[PDB]
Amino acid sequence: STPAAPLDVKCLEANKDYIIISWKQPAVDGGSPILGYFIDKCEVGTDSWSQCNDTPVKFARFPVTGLIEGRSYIFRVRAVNKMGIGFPSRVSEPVAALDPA
Repeated sequence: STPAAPLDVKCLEANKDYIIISWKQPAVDGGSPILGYFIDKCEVGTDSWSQCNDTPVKFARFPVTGLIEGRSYIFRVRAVNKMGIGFPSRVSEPVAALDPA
């Protein structure tokens, strides 16, 4: 009854101050509408996950902030419906918090 995991977590843009991520809605919503999404981050050296947003976001392209310039991060997304929070997506590829070019 909680939703399935979001799919295909990806990075659209990175710089040292924010990283934009997207994903795709889960194919299964648990029989209730997806109310939104939690995006978690984990520094590549670690196993410690932090929640990037306090309240779910409806949309599928989140700017992650609270980054340390030069550290690299992997991300996951959890979907929420009225029943609660589903299991996290597969983790993303690593992204460095560096300005491009």
